[PDB]
Amino acid sequence: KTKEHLMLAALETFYRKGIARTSLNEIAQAAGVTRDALYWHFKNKEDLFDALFQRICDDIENCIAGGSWTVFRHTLLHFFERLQSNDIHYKFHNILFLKCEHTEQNAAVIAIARKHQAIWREKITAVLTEAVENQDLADDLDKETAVIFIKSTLDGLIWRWFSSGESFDLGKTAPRIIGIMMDNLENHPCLRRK
Amino acid sequence: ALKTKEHLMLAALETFYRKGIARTSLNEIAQAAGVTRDALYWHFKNKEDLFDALFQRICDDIENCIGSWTVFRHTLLHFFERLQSNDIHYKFHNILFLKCEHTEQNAAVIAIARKHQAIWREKITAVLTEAVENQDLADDLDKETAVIFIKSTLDGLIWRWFSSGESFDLGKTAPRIIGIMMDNLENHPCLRR
Repeated sequence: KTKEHLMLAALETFYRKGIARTSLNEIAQAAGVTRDALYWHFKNKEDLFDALFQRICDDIENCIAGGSWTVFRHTLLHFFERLQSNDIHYKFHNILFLKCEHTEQNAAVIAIARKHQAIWREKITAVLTEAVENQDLADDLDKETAVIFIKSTLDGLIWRWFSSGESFDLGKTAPRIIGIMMDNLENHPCLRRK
Repeated sequence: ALKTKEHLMLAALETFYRKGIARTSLNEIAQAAGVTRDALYWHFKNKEDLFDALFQRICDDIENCIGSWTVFRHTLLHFFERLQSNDIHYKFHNILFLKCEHTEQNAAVIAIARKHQAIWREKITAVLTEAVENQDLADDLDKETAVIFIKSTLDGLIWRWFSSGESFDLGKTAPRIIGIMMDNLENHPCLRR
């Protein structure tokens, strides 16, 4: 896993300079290896970022591994918890929201982040579908809008926290926001596929 | 005078949109404006000045579009409507959320964005203040958490819309995100003290 030393060098350089302004060179340097050594494991700055994204998901699943709806709750609380206690999770999301501009110069990286978004949307859809089946959520729940509503809510909190310089207690705020979101998903008529 | 400042301002908005704020240079803006470096400097010394003025143009449009709780609802609906129909608003917020990295190289511009967040917090705290007094909201209301709630809700919808490459119908989506948000403010227990 000389890959991890490399992934961390990138994660560390992305955090400091932002993705667009970091080159494989500096990443190789920061990692103390050669360009060819790096290239052998990662052919791009985009693959490194891709690897980080994947590492982040792996962690989330390894942790998730009564009622799937109730476990979704903990998974969400557990996410904001480590978003603040885990360094790799803190830096990665900070980079994603605050240091990854949507310029043509970054299109490749943005395409990568785009497939991962798709991955989470699919995963949220599965949670919703299962919650319905187990009757934790109403049968006429508008799943399409629910997913958008869920991502919107969580992304909003993350953006708000990082963008304000962490000017508010995430440990106390997230639970509240999560409880309101899940209550809305269970009871609010606006989220019904009426 | 005001028309020339407006030409330079929109020229900056255009190049910020095209390649982000960090990469945009005063020369590039000047070239895009067709003016000279000195002429641009005459109205705006730096990028943070163009950006700050861009912020004001936006804050002026929301305000010069004017129960306090009902107006507030209308202000939010209007806001998302023009994020779709108004070119200045579409790009400014797109730049704010997707092309304004928080690096040491943009510290000055972020500083500006931060003073504007502070006022928005202010505007909203006052809206919440009349609401409780006019009984549109409970005395029980946790104003501090409420403001964060309001900002994170709106910011998520915006980021979500821009990030997804506008993959969903903002006109259909925003009225409901706002509707749910307002119901929460009024009735949810987790927003109380």
